Amino acid sequence: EGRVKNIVYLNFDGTITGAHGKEVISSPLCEALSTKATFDERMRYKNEYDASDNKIKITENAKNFLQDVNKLHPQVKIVIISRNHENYIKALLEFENIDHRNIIIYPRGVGNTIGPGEDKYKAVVSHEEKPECLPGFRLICDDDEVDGEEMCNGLIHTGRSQLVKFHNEKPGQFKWGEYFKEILTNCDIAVKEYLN
Ligand SMILES: [Mg+2]
Repeated sequence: EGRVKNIVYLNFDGTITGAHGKEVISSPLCEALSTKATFDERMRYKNEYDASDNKIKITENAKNFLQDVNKLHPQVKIVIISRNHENYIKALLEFENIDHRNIIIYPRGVGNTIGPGEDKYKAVVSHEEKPECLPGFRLICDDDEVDGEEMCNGLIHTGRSQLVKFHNEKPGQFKWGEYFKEILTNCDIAVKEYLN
């Protein structure tokens, strides 16, 4: 039930933030936030986040991109695929006042249970196989070229790669403004609703 024709698949660490996941996944702040399952528990960490090295934060341009693309919902959907913890991802979005109500997060699992973001290829294949997903525009951003190809390979495996834009850049080097132009240039109904 529903139609999703245009999907933006985003890695989190090093893509939306300025730090590759290897240098954050085991950090005290990421471990502390991992178990914080409510807004109230997460928000207590905002001060420590704000005092953190700027590399770990959501970058200014990624924040603006997420906020802009959120306004294109439901014509465009955002899917975050990450080996990091769901509650760390939600916390950072909340710290930056980014609404995540409609963003789908495929994160690491809890404990010994494996989560969907631990296998990016399978995460994309599973998402494309949902009955509401239809062919159309695909944007994929990852700072790990291998990971990025894993998500690309998932689109290929499902026959959903006819109109893909794939961006692999070093953290802090993503051209989110250009990617927003790419969405609007390739999603007719998106740009029709955007013009009010
Ligand atoms: Mg990454």
